[PDB]
Amino acid sequence: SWLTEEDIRRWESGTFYDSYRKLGAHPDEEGTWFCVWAPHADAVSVLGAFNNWDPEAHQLERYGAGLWAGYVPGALPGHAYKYRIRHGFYQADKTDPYAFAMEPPTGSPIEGLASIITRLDYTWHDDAWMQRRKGPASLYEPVSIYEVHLGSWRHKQPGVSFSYREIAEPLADYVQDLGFTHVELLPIMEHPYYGSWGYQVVGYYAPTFRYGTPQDLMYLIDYLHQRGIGVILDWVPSHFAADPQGLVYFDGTTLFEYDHPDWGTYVFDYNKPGVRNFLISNALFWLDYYHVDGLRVDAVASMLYRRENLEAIDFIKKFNETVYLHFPEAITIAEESTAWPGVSAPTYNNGLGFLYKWNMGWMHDTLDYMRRDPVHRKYHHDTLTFSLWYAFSEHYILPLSHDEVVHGKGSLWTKMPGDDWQKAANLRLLYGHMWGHPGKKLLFMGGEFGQHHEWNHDTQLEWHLLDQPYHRGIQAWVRDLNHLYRTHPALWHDGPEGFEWIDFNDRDQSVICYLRKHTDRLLLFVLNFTPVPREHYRVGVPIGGPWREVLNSDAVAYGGSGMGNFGRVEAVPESWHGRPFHLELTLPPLAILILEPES
Amino acid sequence: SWLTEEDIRRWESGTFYDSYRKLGAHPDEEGTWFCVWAPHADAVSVLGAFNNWDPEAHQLERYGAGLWAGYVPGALPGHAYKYRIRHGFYQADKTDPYAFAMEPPTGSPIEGLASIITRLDYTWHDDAWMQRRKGPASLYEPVSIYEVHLGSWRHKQPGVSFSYREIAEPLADYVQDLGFTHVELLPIMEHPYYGSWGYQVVGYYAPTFRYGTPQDLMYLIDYLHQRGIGVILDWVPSHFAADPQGLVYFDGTTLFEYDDPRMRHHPDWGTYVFDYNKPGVRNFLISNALFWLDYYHVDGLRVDAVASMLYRDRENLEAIDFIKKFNETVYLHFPEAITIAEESTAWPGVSAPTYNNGLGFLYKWNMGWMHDTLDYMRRDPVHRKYHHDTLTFSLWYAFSEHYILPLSHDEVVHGKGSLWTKMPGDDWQKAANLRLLYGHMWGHPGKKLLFMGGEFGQHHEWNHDTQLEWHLLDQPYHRGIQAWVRDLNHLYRTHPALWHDGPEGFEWIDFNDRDQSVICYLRKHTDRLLLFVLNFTPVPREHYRVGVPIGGPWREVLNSDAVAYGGSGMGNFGRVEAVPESWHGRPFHLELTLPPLAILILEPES
Repeated sequence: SWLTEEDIRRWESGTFYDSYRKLGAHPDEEGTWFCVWAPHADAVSVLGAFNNWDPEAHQLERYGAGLWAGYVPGALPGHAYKYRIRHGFYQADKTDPYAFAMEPPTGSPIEGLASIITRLDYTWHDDAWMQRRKGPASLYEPVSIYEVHLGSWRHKQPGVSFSYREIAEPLADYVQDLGFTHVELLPIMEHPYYGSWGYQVVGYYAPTFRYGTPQDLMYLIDYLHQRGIGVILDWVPSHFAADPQGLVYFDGTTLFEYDHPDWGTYVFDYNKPGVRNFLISNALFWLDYYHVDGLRVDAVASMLYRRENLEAIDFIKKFNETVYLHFPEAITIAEESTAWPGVSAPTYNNGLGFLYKWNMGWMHDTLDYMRRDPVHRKYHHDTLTFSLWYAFSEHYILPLSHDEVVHGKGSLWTKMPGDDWQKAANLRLLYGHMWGHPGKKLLFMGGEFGQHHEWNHDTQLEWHLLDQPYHRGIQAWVRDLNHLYRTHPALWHDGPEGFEWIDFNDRDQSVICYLRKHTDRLLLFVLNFTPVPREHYRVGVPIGGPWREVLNSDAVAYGGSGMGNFGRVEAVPESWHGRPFHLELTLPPLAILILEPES
Repeated sequence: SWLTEEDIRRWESGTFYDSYRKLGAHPDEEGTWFCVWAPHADAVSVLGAFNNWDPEAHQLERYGAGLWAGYVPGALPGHAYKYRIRHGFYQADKTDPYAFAMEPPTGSPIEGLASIITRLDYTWHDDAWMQRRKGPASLYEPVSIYEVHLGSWRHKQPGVSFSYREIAEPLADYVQDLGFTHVELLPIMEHPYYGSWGYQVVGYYAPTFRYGTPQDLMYLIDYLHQRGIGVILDWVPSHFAADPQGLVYFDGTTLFEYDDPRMRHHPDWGTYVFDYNKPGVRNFLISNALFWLDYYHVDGLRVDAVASMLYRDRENLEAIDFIKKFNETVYLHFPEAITIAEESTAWPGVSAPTYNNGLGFLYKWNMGWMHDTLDYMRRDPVHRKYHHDTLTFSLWYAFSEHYILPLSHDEVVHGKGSLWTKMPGDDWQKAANLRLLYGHMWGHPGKKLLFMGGEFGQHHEWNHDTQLEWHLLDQPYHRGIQAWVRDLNHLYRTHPALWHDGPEGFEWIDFNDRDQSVICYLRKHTDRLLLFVLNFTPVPREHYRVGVPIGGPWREVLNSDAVAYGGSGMGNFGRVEAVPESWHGRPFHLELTLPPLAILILEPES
């Protein structure tokens, strides 16, 4: 009896969310237990070195709910194995969907990827971090996400990436100095084509071999946690990879497939309980076995539609419901490119049950506005100001992801208009406004230097640009912005109550003044979107008295001209912007001023 | 650095007797170390699934002494591997000489054999046995060897032998029931040809796959020890198998074989013989001896065809010195192991210590006794008169060496006929004679060896492709013989008069009743004495008087003619009182009745 009768009963229910405990390959010192789901199979057999790859040596026995199981003495960790499933006249060799590790036998993932028997034994030293993780409580705490593709981040030599362990100290070193709150990792699950960035997934339960063993990854997360950094894993429940030995036609017929235009026939059949187990158990698998703090679901709209797909909608709702039940302090983030309501809302209120939504609306408006020249920004003022009508519809994360710096879209730097100074000024201004705008922050690697080139995964980021002034200044600006974020709670509350307008109708001079509030604390943000310094510019404020200049984008330390109020600004009790007191300031070129009352 | 610089120097001296610690394949926690001896190779490469069999993927590095070593990440236990050795213009694939396990990808050993990485972790439960193994002192203890071919003993299904594990409990129960002290196993080292019985060896460090894994063999050896059985392994340092991927011309040259062409051809072994001149060959062999006693706890090693080593036709000093240092290192590192030799010449001091100019074996097969005894009883009782001197003169040679009286598989093959077949008359008399032969062999000085199947007197010559005729245990004549051997071994195990095979342990009572073909002798240790009276004729003898040293009541401890063994039931019946009359130059005498073709063993009464 390998499988409990409760397990088979739970499998038929679609309630087996620990299903990884029994499905796949589970090592024992004498031999490995094998468990695979193949309901439309006449037979299933394990092939490996442990039986001369002979199909009649070890035929699993069929249990309930199309669950096949068998024991193989001498099947050992690190050995490659394979399932042979027979559908009537035809038989085929398949990979394990629940494989915990895979490696290419030829040496090339594109030729062969092979399931390898693995033990996940690892002793964690991240005790302290997880007793204090937040997440749902992070709605009122600073969340600043550094989005990363591990292979592309840094190289030991050209074309050779860092191991999971080797990356740990450099990424943890870099992320801490930057002040970032989390790292979001582009999908780590095993994928054949490196150029996929990981979104075509074959081994949902296996971290990719390219960076090391599964424990190597657990150590990385363990390490980062000790350093106080969170780990978000991009996850792909929307579609699986088109690999013939993969999930496609597993038992000889449709199984994980429907019995989408983006990926037709690679869409998961959320109707089947067996599919639902596989997907949700895997979500928990990462939160359980790898202590992951958050999971990000991409192209959620592709699941919602085909007009709405209710199979998927109930699945998403149950996914979010299940995660927070087993891990009350996890975080789930969604990217949904339609105006689907209540993504970030709880299922009990007819929401999808996510904690966070990428504000892709904001990103489009923001980028479109700053692609424009300051001379012309006059005519597009509403694109800038109107982001706040939709800024509280969900619990949002402001997003500047890899998808924006690929396929000829241009690096964030490349997008900004004018000569190099204005390009650097524009990006420092952009981030300043993004850090001020309500919502958490996500920046994809290389945006912190404002690197010239589009993200090229086949190479390492242009760190050499960190030697030159303009790019080193932007890195300093992001670090300093991140310091302001964590220090001041006025930015922690992305609620409507947190934000108040100071002035939004200066279209001619292309300026924005706004307030970000929590209780006592106020933070005043004044933005000049034209390369013209503004003098005697008055900005209304609630409080009188001494005001300080907390940050100036135009500081020479950032590559700025250096026009500034430099603190020591005294409010004048003359009504401005419908406010009791006013500040008389100097607005630097293409810059953001951040000011708070002196205390 | 895989090899210590001490490691290189010891290999160069031919004094590296732990060489298995470093040569061969040694799994690591993330990969495998490989080390091969190929002095005249220009390049050596490891091939396996762990590198997609690419010869340039993992090219071993040359260390000193012609040893090559290298590490391969991802090479794991259970992987099959291969050495690609390049001899100048030519390249060839070879198996690992130090392979600790071999398996055929084909599934036929002859068609192919492959080196598979193995880890030898095994947890032993034989503490009590090995702390009490008496080894050299066994000369003063009862040693009864049951010689066994594992594949031939019993078949779990027709044409299918028992695994190492499966054989353990059935065999141990059998050997315990019959009272043998040790089992000698025909060579278990990996061999291509099953019909070779194991004497053509390819994998000296690997137990044959036919019955299971190395640990499978370890369970059996462990098991037998827990049951109180000793395990002697047959070992073949005389020659290696004539197998092309094996040790023949390993590095592209003569390597394990003699470099000299004239030396290379030897008449018994043809081209393949071990060059005992080479220190590397000396390492490989002596390390292998210790390897078996070390990792497999074997109690003894028996070397065959020692004459083929000693002579070339004459003396091979290479072989003689190798033989001597083989024995010296064995007893130095494992003082309680046992080494046995069979030599078809009358070479002196086989059983003698090297420091006395002996070869250093503990035991020698008394093949003189075997031929002599077999020659005599092969003949008809009417004629045994004329060959009485063949029987009695056997003891002129019984104390020349420490001897093991051996009847072997080699005797029951090749048209020589079963021991049963060898004996004269109809089945009753044949069974009687076989009881006599075992009767005298247990009486004759020396340890005892009987090959499997002889204990019931099976008809057909031993056929390796089949299992023994156990069905004859249903018929009475053969079930009686098996009972007789059991009783003989019980007498041997319990009576110390039979333990001391020196001339002091034997006294002649009378040998000149040549006419009636009767012999009486004494097996005595200290006060204890056992009287053996043997009638080699089917007529029983009445009122036959036998001299005795001590006078008093004597009891009959064993009667071959007892009905339980398949006999007449004729006997003294015990309560034999020595008659204070002189006979055979002795103070007292026993008046006995001698059953047909029978052996009597008698003890004074206490």
